[PDB]
Amino acid sequence: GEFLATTLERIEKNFVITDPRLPDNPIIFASDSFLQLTEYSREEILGRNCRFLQGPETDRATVRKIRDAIDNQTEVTVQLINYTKSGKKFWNLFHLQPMRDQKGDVQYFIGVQLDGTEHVRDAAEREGVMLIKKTAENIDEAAKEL
Ligand SMILES: Cc1cc2nc3c(=O)[nH]c(=O)nc-3n(C[C@H](O)[C@H](O)[C@H](O)COP(=O)(O)O)c2cc1C
Repeated sequence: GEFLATTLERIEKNFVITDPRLPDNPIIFASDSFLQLTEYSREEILGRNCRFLQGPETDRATVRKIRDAIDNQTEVTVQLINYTKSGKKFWNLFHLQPMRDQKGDVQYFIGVQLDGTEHVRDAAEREGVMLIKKTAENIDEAAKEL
């Protein structure tokens, strides 16, 4: 009910945008597709760090890769198990990248999720990474003047 989707959030891809200037680098935008994937309402996740997607089978070494990328303000692509609101597991081929302003300073982080039933390799991995990187570039363009 609360927090009607902006045009940005109706882009037909799973993504979130966080603002590292708020304590705990919380979600400020979340696509309709992301909400369908994860089963949360937008009001339930705005202002929260994305770590709520993690659960018991999530590989914590992989989460550390993401933590390190955020702290060093660089991109990363990983695969990890995430959980919906109701506890359904999915593999997440995940890409993070910072969005920089006109002075090169990081203003937001963009995260793109490609959900699947399995850890992917070879062609499926390559095509997945192609898709989430292109999507991240599209969101970078969309978010530039937010
Ligand atoms: C833009 C953005 C999107 C993120 N999306 C996911 C996600 O899809 N799945 C996930 O497990 N973590 C995601 N994270 C990572 C967590 O929010 C967090 O950075 C990670 O758990 C490491 O920090 P922590 O050790 O304090 O939990 C995302 C982070 C950011 C900045």
